[PDB]
Parts: sequence; structure tokens; C-alpha cells
Amino acid sequence: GHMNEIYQKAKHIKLFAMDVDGILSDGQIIYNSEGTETKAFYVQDGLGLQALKQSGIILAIITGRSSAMVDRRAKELGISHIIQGQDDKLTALVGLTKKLGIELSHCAYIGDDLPDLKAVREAGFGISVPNGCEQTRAVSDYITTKTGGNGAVREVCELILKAQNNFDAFIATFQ
Amino acid sequence: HMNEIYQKAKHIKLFAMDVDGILSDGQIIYNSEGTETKAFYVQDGLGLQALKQSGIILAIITGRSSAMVDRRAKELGISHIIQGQDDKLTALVGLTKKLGIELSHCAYIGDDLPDLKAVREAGFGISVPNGCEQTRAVSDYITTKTGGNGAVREVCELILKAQNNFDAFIATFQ
Amino acid sequence: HMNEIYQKAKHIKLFAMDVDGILSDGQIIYNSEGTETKAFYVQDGLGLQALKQSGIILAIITGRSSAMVDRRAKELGISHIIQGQDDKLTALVGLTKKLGIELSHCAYIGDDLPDLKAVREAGFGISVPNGCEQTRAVSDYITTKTGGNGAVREVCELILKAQNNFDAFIATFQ
Amino acid sequence: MNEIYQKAKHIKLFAMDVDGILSDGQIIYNSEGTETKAFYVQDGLGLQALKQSGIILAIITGRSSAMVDRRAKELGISHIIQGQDDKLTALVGLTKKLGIELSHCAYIGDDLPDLKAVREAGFGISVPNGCEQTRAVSDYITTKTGGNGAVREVCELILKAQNNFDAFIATFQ
Ligand SMILES: [Mg+2]
Ligand SMILES: [Mg+2]
Ligand SMILES: [Mg+2]
Ligand SMILES: [Mg+2]
Repeated sequence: GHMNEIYQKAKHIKLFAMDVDGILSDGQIIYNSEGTETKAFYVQDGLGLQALKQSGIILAIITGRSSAMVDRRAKELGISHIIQGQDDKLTALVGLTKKLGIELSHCAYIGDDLPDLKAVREAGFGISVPNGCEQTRAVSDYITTKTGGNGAVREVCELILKAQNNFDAFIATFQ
Repeated sequence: HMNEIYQKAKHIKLFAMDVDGILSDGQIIYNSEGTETKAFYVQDGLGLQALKQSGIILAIITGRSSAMVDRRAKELGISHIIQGQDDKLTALVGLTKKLGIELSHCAYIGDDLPDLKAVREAGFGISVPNGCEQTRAVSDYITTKTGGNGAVREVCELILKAQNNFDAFIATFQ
Repeated sequence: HMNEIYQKAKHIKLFAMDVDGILSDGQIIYNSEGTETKAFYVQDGLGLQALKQSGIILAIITGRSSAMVDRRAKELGISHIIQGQDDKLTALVGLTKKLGIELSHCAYIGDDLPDLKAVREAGFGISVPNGCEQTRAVSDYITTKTGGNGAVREVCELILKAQNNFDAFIATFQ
Repeated sequence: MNEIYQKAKHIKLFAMDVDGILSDGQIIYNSEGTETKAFYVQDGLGLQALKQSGIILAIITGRSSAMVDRRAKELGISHIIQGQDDKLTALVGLTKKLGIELSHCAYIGDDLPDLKAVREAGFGISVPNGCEQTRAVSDYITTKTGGNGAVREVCELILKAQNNFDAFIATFQ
């Protein structure tokens, strides 16, 4: 019943910012006996992000943790705004608005836990996921059907493209 | 039955946890270089931080021993790390005496048979959906979320709520 | 539509496959030492071996590039390993020309948009439950089992059955 | 139910496939050439319990890895036969050298290479995600899946059949 409300918020998005753990991954933090840390991403999310970028949308990562894995994933996907070691997601997002000349109302943010709440609440289009905390889900404009690390990002990428009448055009390039 | 669960959680000063099956989904991972791997859940970290910040002491009691457990514990401020110990009750009782906290003010979460007595005898005993039937049977509470998937975060929030500390935790992010 | 599916599968001489989301569940795994990991499914290995032994040529066509794919392919006797190639149809047509096999006698299994044209134009196009809707729409068959969980094994058995080789394959183990 | 218990009651040797039984069947490779395999904690306790009750534990697998050696060592799995082409002839060979009749052997497997061993063992076991043909010749199919408690489940079944289960539980009470 909220589809066109969601569409109106997504239609004006010029910047798409994302949390990592629980969004681009299923939230697993993986350590081994040699001190090495591991993180897993989802292939379909990659193509979804490529689609947004192709449509002219600026991509950003804002995470409280810091790893080479995030740097590597961001670089291969052409995400050039990689903010790590930053729990205060909203201040980081506002920082980007000033850096890039994009209004906050034209920014999307997807997050899963409490550090993401304010950014999800205050962004033009705030998104969460089924396994997100209840409080961040409560302030979201949209909650994905697919879970983090299992297509949540791909799903909201398609949603934004649809709201901007760019989805069918993108699909047609593969047909 | 949440009223009696909140009543038990109200008095908790020490929260002790098994590792495999609780903080992880129970996978023991090895590779051809001789390296062992373990996986944890990001939301459990924030939950344990909230518990610690509220004044509750955190402990790990595990039958295995690994560097991953030391790293994760250090990262989350788990100050009492007991590894290579299958006898969970003796370990928990040892902690009660050392810290000066009654067993009735201890919470313990476990998943398999070695955890049974500690879950049964602790002031607040918790298990998980994929815990063994016998350990689930003696639990005061079984989580909705599974081990390595938010069971720990869930218990953390329950204890915070019971102690009127949950909304203060949430408020910092609003 | 199974009579039509069997018709298409009956004449397959080349079986070509996407990797991520087909042979794996789609996870791209990195670690802090710059190492990449990929996971495959054991039962898929036997299925592909069976297809190969029945006289079908095996091929991989993937947009990514890794040593893990080379290793898995060599292990299973996948003889055409095309990596760093998102244009699946051009690669597949290239194979038809090199091997002297009509496109109508090629099978292709894929999960996402880059695979769409190949799935559509191949003699037998296959996708998977978690494949994108657009690639599923142009498929001749969609597996019950998921990518990295037996989707490949399933279609291998389907092709063996369509070519009257399945029961004979089973018989070798009895 | 009772026919299963009759077959399980006299088991002296419990032999197992690895991939799809002790694991969920994932074969994991990395860019440094390193292979990974995952096991389940609850299976560990189940196997240890079986071993302590006097049952000899064995692994018979077509693949070969250090991970299997490591997991076997920590659980007291004392016969580790890797890289085996024919699992039935490996089981027959092992049970002959140990002086145990095949009728007193259990074997759990998931795929076609396990079929003959599951069929011919005194107690043959498979798993839900096992192939239909191996499931067809099994005396018992577990409810839990490989790498997710299938082994723990059958261990408890055998303990029950040998009047050792309630005592096993009681040691933890
Ligand atoms: Mg997160
Ligand atoms: Mg445990
Ligand atoms: Mg793919
Ligand atoms: Mg197997």
C-alpha cells in the first residue's frame, strides 16, 4: 500500500550509500588461527550496483569496521567513496553531501543495525533488511524481501531503477 | 511465561556463554595449511557491548581452545575467557567464588550436553533452537534466533529490558 | 512441458555452464591476506563426470577469473575454461564453431542477466530458482535444486535420462 | 523401528563417508591453492560417545585431505582410508583385518560411490540430501542433514539400540 510513496522517495536518488556487514554480507565475521579475517559478498549484488552506477548514481560505503576485503570489493565495483572505521553513519553521509554537492533528500542509505538508524531515518530514501534490528527497520521507507548477502542490495538497486524509469532499459541491454 | 523469564534476568550480574553453537553456528572449519576458522555474528557484538556497558560481567566457557576465541572475546570485552574446559558448571561456580557473585545472579547460555548442568543450575539458563533436546529441556528460555545468527544479541536485549536498560541503549542511536 | 524438455536435452553434445550462482551459491569470498575463496558442491562433480563419460563435452563460461575455477575444471575434465568473459553467447557460438557442434546441440545453464542470451539461444537453456527473473523467463528448464547445492547434478541426470544413459550410469554403482 | 534396532544393536564398527555426511558437501578452494572443509560440533560428541561405548570408528572416502586427518585424530577415528575408489572393498578389507563380521558393521554414505557399502553393511545409513539410489538401499535415513547433525543423530540411535543412550545423557546430568 506504500509503493508510490516509496517510488517518490527513490525517484530522486542521486547517491546510494550502504553499510557493509549485514547488508553486503549476511553479517558473518570470520577469523582464523593465523590472524586472517574473511568476508563474503554476493555476485548478484555486484551487477545491481553496476546498474545503478550506469544510470549515473554515485555509490558509497559507510562502515564501522575496517578491512582490505571491503576495499577490494569496493574497487572492483567502482565504489570510490569508501568510509571505514566510522560508526556515526549520519555524520559521514552528511559529510558526503557537502563533498559531492548532493542534497541529503537525494541520498539513499541502507543499513541493518542501530549505528545505521539515524542515517536510514534522515536520508531521502532509507532502507533496511529482514534481519535488521527492529528500530532501524521502523525508521526505514523500504525493507527488502531478500536478506543481506543474499540479494537485498540487488533488490533495492532494481527498485531504485524502477522508480527512475531506468530498469526496463537496463534489462533490455541484456536481451 | 516472559514475566518469570524477566524476573530471572532482572538480577543478572554475570553473563557466561558457550562458543560453538552459540556465538557460532557450530561449524568447525579446517584447511590444508593446518589453519582453523570460526565464524561469529556482527549483531551479537553490539549486543554484548550493550550488556557490558550496563555493568554486566561477560564470560566465555568452552571445551575447545583457539586464537579466534581470544580475538573475538578481546574485541567484545569478554574479560573472562575459559577455554579447554568441558565441565561448564565447575567453571561457572569457580567464577562465582572468584568474583563474589551468587549463582542465582549468573546467566548461562549453552547448546549441547556439556552445557546442561550450567544451564540447569544458573539463575538464568538459556539455550537455542538447534541445541540438544536435553539442554533445551532444562532452559528457562530458548531463543528464537539461532546460534551464530543472533541468539546472543536476542538474550542481551532480553536482559537489558529486564533491567530497565534497553531503552537507554536504543536512545543513544536515535 | 517435460516431453519438450527431453526433446531438447536428447541431442546435447556440449554442456556449458556459468560458475557463480550455478556451480557455487554466488558467494564471492575475500580475506585480509588478499586471498579469494570459492565453494563447489561434491555431488555436482559426479554428475558432470557422468555427462563427460557419456560423450558430452564440458565448458565453463564466466565473467570472473580465478585459479579455483581452473582447479575445479581440470579436476572434473571440463575441457573449455573461458574466464573473464561476460558475453556468454559470443563465447558459446565461438565454441560451436571450434567443435563443429550446432548451437541447437548445446546446453547452457546460467543465473543472471549476462547469461540471458546464451540461455535463450542454446538448444537447451537452463536456469535456477535464485536466477534473475529475466533469465528464468527464457529458460527451457529451471532446476529444483539451487546453485551450489545440486542444480548442476540435477540437470546432468536430466540429460542422461533424455539420452537413455541414466539407468546404465546408476547400474555401474550397483 | 524394531528391525532398525536389531541391525544397530550388534554394531562393533561404524564407518563413514566424509563429504555430504560429516560436511554439507561443500568443496572449498582458494587462490593460494589451499582447500577447506567444515565439520559440525554436535557430530563430534556423538562420535566420541560411540567410541567410548566400545565401537571402532572409521572413515572411508574417495577424496584425500589433511582436514580429514585432523578431524579424525581429535575424535579418535582410528582408521582413515582416503582416496578410495571402491568403498565396499575398503570396508570388507578393514573389517576382515579387525576380525569383525560385515553384519556388525555400520556404514553411512550420501552418493552413488557409497551405494554398495550402504547396501551390504549390517546397518546401512543415508541422509536426506543423499542420492535416491543410495537412500533406496539404506536401513535408516536420518532426519538431520549432512554437516548438520546427521551423524550425531545416528550415533544416538546406535547408543539407544545398545542400551547406552540414557547412561550417556545421565553423565551430563
Ligand atoms: Mg551492519
Ligand atoms: Mg556448544
Ligand atoms: Mg552467475
Ligand atoms: Mg559423500
